[PDB]
Amino acid sequence: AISIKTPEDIEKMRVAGRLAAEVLEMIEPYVKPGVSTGELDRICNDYIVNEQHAVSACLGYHGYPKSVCISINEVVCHGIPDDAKLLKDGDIVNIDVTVIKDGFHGDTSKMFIVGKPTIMGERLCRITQESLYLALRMVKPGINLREIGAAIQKFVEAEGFSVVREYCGHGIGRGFHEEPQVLHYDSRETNVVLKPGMTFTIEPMVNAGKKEIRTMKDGWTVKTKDRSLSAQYEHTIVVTDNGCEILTLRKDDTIPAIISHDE
Ligand SMILES: N=C1N=NC(N)=C1/N=N/c1cccc(C(F)(F)F)c1
Ligand SMILES: [Co+2]
Ligand SMILES: [Co+2]
Ligand code: NA
Repeated sequence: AISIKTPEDIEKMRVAGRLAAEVLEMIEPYVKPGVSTGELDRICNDYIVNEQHAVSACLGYHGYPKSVCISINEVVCHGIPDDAKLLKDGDIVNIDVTVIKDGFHGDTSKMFIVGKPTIMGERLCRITQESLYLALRMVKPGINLREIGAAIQKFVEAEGFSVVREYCGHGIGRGFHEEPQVLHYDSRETNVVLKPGMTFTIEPMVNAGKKEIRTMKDGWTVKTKDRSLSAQYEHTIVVTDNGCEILTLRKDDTIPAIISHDE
């Protein structure tokens, strides 16, 4: 039975979502050729703890050792910040930030392209963000999550890309992952009719090549099986009476925070 957040809960999620977005805005000037992912993670954790007075939800989660996930190129998700891993020209990099503030979580991620983009990296990132945005435009009471997942998948596949099956968006609130699962592809098992006050993420992982993935022996890092590039963007939202409100919007987003479907 899916959680419905109160107005007071939603305001706390606005606060936490803003913090998560602000980590991404803060880190941008540091994402440059030559920086290590270990350094980026320290900058993020110091900011979260010392400036935001918040906590990373990733740190210690199932034993995860770092504060943000940083995934480069063929890494799909859960990449571990490493002092030895240096960013370089052409890399596509996801930074995924989840913070807890006043008991509530905010969860967001974006791609950064380092130095001169490669055209395929830029296209993959663009299509991935566009797939998130088309899903966000669909969210309103009465729509089924199945329709949203199906639409993401059709859009991505038409570009010759694929959707990763093993990971999904999620309800979010006092818990990091709550009901429902938010699949980014069509499934007969999905039957969730949205209601005002539901809060969840949408966070498609899109591969340039085939959909299959592999987890590395570190038990964390996930890569494309074919070593094709993979990209992801994520926002946390609340369903409103006539659409949704994005809780993790950044200045560089190009979709409005409040989406209304009323006349
Ligand atoms: N950073 C995230 N944003 N949305 C998620 N589902 C995220 N997953 N995060 C993690 C972070 C560390 C470990 C794991 C785990 F699932 F592998 F345990 C998941
Ligand atoms: Co996330
Ligand atoms: Co998430
Ligand atoms: Na990637």
